[PDB]
Amino acid sequence: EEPRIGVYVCHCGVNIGGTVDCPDVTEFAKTLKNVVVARDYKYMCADPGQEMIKKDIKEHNLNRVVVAACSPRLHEPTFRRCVAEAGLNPFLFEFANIREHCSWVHMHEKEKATEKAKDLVRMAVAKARLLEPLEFIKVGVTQRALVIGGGVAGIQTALDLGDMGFETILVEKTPSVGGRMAQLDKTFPTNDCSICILAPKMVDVAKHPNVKLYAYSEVVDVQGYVGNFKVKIMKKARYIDETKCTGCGQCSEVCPIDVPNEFDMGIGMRKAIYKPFPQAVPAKYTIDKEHCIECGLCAKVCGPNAIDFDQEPEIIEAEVGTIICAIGYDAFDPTVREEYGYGVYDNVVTALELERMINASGPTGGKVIRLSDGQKPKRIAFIQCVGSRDAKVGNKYCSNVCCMYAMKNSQLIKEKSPDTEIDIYYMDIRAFSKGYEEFYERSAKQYGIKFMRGRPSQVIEDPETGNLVVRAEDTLLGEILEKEYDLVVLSVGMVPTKSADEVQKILGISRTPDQFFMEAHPKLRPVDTATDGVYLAGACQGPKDIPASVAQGSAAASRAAIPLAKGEVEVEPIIASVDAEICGGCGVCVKQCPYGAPRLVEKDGKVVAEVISALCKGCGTCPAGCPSGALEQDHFKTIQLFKQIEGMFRDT
Amino acid sequence: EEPRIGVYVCHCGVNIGGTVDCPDVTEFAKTLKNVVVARDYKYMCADPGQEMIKKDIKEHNLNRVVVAACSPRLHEPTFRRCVAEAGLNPFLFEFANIREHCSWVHMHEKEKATEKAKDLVRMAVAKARLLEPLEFIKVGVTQRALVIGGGVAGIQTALDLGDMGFETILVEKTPSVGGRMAQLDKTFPTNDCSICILAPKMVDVAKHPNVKLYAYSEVVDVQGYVGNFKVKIMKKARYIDETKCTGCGQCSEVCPIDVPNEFDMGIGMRKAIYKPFPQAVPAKYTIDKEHCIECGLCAKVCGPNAIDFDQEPEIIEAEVGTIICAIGYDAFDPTVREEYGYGVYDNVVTALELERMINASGPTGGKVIRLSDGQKPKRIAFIQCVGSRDAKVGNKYCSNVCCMYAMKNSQLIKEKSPDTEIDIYYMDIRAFSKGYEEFYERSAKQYGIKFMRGRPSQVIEDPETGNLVVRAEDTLLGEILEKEYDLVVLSVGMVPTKSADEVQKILGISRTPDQFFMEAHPKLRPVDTATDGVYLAGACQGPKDIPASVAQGSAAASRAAIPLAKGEVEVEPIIASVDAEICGGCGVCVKQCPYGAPRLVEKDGKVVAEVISALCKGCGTCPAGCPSGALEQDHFKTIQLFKQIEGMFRDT
Ligand SMILES: Cc1cc2nc3c(=O)[nH]c(=O)nc-3n(C[C@H](O)[C@H](O)[C@H](O)COP(=O)(O)OP(=O)(O)OC[C@H]3O[C@@H](n4cnc5c(N)ncnc54)[C@H](O)[C@@H]3O)c2cc1C
Ligand SMILES: Cc1cc2nc3c(=O)[nH]c(=O)nc-3n(C[C@H](O)[C@H](O)[C@H](O)COP(=O)(O)OP(=O)(O)OC[C@H]3O[C@@H](n4cnc5c(N)ncnc54)[C@H](O)[C@@H]3O)c2cc1C
Ligand code: SF4
Ligand code: SF4
Ligand code: SF4
Ligand code: SF4
Ligand code: SF4
Ligand code: SF4
Ligand code: SF4
Ligand code: SF4
Ligand code: SF4
Ligand code: SF4
Ligand code: SF4
Ligand code: SF4
Ligand SMILES: [Fe+3]
Repeated sequence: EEPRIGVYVCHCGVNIGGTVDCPDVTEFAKTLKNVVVARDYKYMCADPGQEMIKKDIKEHNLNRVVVAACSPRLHEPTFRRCVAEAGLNPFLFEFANIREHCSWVHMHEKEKATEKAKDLVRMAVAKARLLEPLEFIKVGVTQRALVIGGGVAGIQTALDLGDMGFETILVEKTPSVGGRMAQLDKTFPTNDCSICILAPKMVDVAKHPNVKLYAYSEVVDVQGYVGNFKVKIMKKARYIDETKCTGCGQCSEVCPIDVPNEFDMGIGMRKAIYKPFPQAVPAKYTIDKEHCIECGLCAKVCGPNAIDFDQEPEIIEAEVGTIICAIGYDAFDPTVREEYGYGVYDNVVTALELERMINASGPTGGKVIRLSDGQKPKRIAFIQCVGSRDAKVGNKYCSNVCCMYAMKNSQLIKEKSPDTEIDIYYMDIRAFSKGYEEFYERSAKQYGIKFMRGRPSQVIEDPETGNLVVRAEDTLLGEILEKEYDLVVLSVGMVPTKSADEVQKILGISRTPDQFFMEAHPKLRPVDTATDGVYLAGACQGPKDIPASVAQGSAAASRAAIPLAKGEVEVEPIIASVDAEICGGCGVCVKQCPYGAPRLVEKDGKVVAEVISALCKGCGTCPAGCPSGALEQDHFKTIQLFKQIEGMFRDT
Repeated sequence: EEPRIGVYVCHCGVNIGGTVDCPDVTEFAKTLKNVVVARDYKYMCADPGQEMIKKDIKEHNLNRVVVAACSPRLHEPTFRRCVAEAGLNPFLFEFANIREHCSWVHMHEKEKATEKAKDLVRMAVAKARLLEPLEFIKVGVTQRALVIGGGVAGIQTALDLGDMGFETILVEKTPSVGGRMAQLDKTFPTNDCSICILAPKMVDVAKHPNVKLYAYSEVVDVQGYVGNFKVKIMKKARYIDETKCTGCGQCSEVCPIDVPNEFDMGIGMRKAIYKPFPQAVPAKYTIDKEHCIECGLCAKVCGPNAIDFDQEPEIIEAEVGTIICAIGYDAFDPTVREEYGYGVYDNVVTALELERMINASGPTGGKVIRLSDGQKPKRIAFIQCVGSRDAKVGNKYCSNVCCMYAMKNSQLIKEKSPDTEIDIYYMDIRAFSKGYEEFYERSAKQYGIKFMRGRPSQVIEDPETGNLVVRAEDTLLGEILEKEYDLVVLSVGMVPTKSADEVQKILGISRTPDQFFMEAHPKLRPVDTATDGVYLAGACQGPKDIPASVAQGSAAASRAAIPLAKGEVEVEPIIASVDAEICGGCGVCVKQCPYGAPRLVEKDGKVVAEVISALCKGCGTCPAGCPSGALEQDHFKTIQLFKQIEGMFRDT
């Protein structure tokens, strides 16, 4: 049968129509071979727009549909479901991107944008003619979830999925769950003890009947697709018998190697054999082989003889249906902003280091003290937006929680020592959520915390006393201030965690300009990724506070529970297949596939290649490399792409 | 059985110990009758502290445990689980608050604070002796959910629950779903049309096999408890047969009565027979009997003969297990800030009215025009924080979205008319989330939008031209500005919706100081309420944007899916019960219960009262009002409270 194409040009209100002359593109589409219906509408994805396509498919007997509008990455599934409801196979639908790829980037070149939209429509129509009906492949869903990261976001996802009755696996990189929330003393805007409220959730997730906790473990490999993921978890060796470990801590006293305690942000010193924090879950000790000298002094003191250097990491193979990435964030390193002197001046600290100094279980015993002489500071300055809203460090985003934690920690210091003078150097006070503006009012009115509108130019240390001078313009007075302080606290921003690169490659997910993980859509899908079966939750998706991370943890559980609850999902049949009559078994395709899908086999007395359909992810590398043309990727066949290329210059 | 009490005095590091002499309180606890074990520890909620109680329950055969520490509102579940793990019934545990109620508020009166701690311990020990072992009530869960409000948040909850396989009911007050998002033209920070994200979701929810949509309907009654709610939905009469209606709108072109369109904020004119907006769902019409003259002109053009003036509202009785409140918000009415002249000056508009003016399907055809002469403004001023961060109007909170929508609408006006001059009068620019700070940078750098740091004192109209003058101090220059504008846009804040009072009474939920709905906990249960089985999602819980409302919608689906998935939930046994041997059926208790749990019945030939256990919420009002003493609330019995009162002055 000959193609009967329906072309739809969206205006997207004025997003497309305001730059591209949609009525003119619609008239041009009609001049193309096989195009029998062409219409322009304000919103093609809206009810009237979708009903218009369906009605035309039936009335004009269309076997191809072209929608010139937004990106397929946003509404391709939406229009595929729309055409399928009218009886048209979803793979006979073609998208032409004239918004993100045209109207939004050629706003001052309307005529050339209109001509580009015509060519993009002709290219879409050209490929559409040779598109073929493909059967959406129905695949089963393994009734099991995987959560990567055991912070407040990850713990919430696992608890929600576990409570729903779904088997869940929670992998935590460090020896304990809890994340950065465990490092905080209190939490704004209620000033609740962070661990005193998080600990119950850590306890709950550790003994949940539907949650398998793998602490001090890392996901080293993920293979497959939605509902059929095959994951490899490396249970790292603590070199201490897990079951015989009491958690008393007497073998550390003899260890001669001092390692900076990561949990205390480098202020504290721990041994090669240790426990992250006193309320850690699971409560067990670990040996760090990156700094261990293997002298065996700890083993002599240890009664249980739990210490075993011959311990080997275990690779656990698990099958899951959905994966939730909740690996969190890291604090920005302010060494780069040299004018502030971090790493040079002893009394210049970050806010996360202050959290630890303020924390009762911290290295200073909950006492805020100068690192140069151990004395309590009488005057403190907070410097906002350090590593945020700054093009010089490549971080042009708002870290979201720094205004609030600076005001919170200032209240905690005033509670401990009311005589302390505290000044906050800011640009904008961002107290945007429930009880936040009130917290800001309270900080000034009740605690006497002072606010200076002006981003400091530099910090100068007095080498004789260790005191610091903050140079900044009080923009509200139009005068330069040069106030002296005993301690300067840099309100550092949030950056993706160090392991984010490793996790990105394993899950096959993208990043946003801020370097955090990319959600499928900022409003249509805040916790989904463009990779089916992979979701996000917490700070790893972008800078945010606890309730936002907790809500995202719950949102991810719901979204990841949909495929599990359904028990069946549909996958794109854009896979490679070999034409046995043309393949002479050259073997070029075999090594090109990273999944090992194409394999040489015997057929009709001779050798030929054959693709294991289930192992093909549909990249199109082996068909591109096939020298005989026997290998072809459905939906991206060479002939289809060839006509698309012709479509840019002429009607084919 | 004789009470064997274990008393534990927490130091909370120095939070309690630094004011209260804990060792002295422990010595005093030992002098009380039945106290077998008394110990003081740094952190009672920590692993060593919890294990110390468990070990003592076993080794000293305790049948009562008293913990003198912080608030039960913080660690009551924690210590309940701790004692239950040692075999002790959780209702034989008593909490004494010596931190929030003593050490933290009597810091300068240590001696009196220690004597207060001793009395609080004696009061706890006194009640503890008469505490009894109790068991939780297990109840079934109806496999069905109810969502109130069909905005982006409510639609997301219903779609997620439906996709999970749970039957869901979505009740929408107005004739169409979509909410305030439907009124917006574009949406920050992507500047997508609001329709781009919302319409497909509206279409999906309207034809979902697991979602029953009741548009133009309201919940009039809710009875029961978690997993056993009995709801009454009033399907308001549209006076049109929905199944016969096509939604063509031939009727609207004939109707002679003009009613102000509520959807366009009074700026638009609709007919008696109307459709809220062109992309409305369901695509059906509605007759407003408040303004219909019943001429029957619309019925003559209606082909399928759907119009029926004899339509009566239907009361639908439905049984649900969980309820999600997503009723949204209303825009603040700026008439009260009289210095700005809203409702007095024709060219002073709200931001929500501007959304309708800018919208292509709006009353002005997407043209921003002055309401005094219909001309397009060349100079526009945006006034931030109108009805927010203001004690004079009783709204001391940040409305969260006004900074971003002002910058977004300014970008949109610049796109339609680049010659337009736009100034934004602000205090703090709150662009706190992903891509928000970048959107703010873009507004100034790309669109040339100007920012004036200064909250305007007043707006003065020129009665002769209709132009407005904005009086404000440019705080960054220390000079007073008196710039003239063609249009002044008030960036109005968010307030709870008008129906919020009705919904609050029906669901039995609380409100936070901002008047929005109260979540169970700000940090860990952001979408739950203290009322089991009732959840929140969207702007009705607090001012927030679409990404946050969508994530909350998904978070609520997950949380509301837990009881449904479990199929069984537990209810607290701290309920009222009647002692049949003492009750002579006086009937005083019956009308005191707002849930109607206590009921009169015939037993052994005589009248006696009986409480329906599942219906009791545990307030203790009817036992307090019982004149015979037959009615008692377990855990708060009169004898228990009597001993507690004695405990303040003496032992026992
Ligand atoms: C100084 C400061 C003060 C703050 N104060 C407050 C406050 O008062 N109130 C508030 O609400 N918020 C505050 N915040 C924000 C708060 O820290 C975050 O909201 C919160 O930690 C988010 O939790 P998360 O689970 O998403 O990530 P995280 O807390 O960082 O946890 C991530 C977890 O994943 C693990 N992980 C990382 N990589 C891997 C991997 N490859 N495999 C397995 N596991 C991995 C980590 O070890 C960690 O346990 C503050 C932030 C800072 C920096
Ligand atoms: C001028 C303006 C511009 C904005 N611009 C943006 C933007 O660009 N980007 C962005 O992200 N956010 C923006 N916002 C915020 C955005 O409007 C909200 O985030 C969003 O509408 C919240 O969705 P919701 O469902 O929670 O509330 P709503 O949109 O208000 O939905 C509530 C729904 O419940 C229904 N309802 C009410 N009462 C009852 C009842 N008793 N029974 C049944 N149903 C009921 C209502 O009719 C309504 O349909 C803007 C807000 C304003 C005022
Ligand atoms: S390794 Fe031995 S000494 Fe160290 S905590 Fe474990 S049991 Fe105690
Ligand atoms: S063997 Fe390793 S952990 Fe043990 S004492 Fe020596 S360096 Fe420390
Ligand atoms: S939240 Fe406050 S301190 Fe943090 S980057 Fe944004 S404006 Fe700066
Ligand atoms: S590359 Fe082409 S010809 Fe060679 S073995 Fe593979 S399918 Fe056959
Ligand atoms: S197209 Fe070829 S190389 Fe790519 S995943 Fe499929 S079989 Fe492997
Ligand atoms: S039990 Fe309460 S008072 Fe004692 S350490 Fe814990 S939080 Fe602080
Ligand atoms: S989202 Fe796509 S189809 Fe919908 S109105 Fe915007 S451009 Fe058109
Ligand atoms: S009531 Fe009749 S005329 Fe009006 S839209 Fe419905 S079908 Fe058309
Ligand atoms: S009968 Fe009512 S709805 Fe119909 S045209 Fe007359 S006023 Fe309008
Ligand atoms: S978001 Fe902006 S305009 Fe709105 S109340 Fe907060 S600071 Fe004021
Ligand atoms: S008030 Fe007391 S005595 Fe009277 S009916 Fe109720 S339980 Fe019986
Ligand atoms: S104690 Fe309160 S809720 Fe319970 S039966 Fe009596 S009045 Fe009703
Ligand atoms: Fe505690």
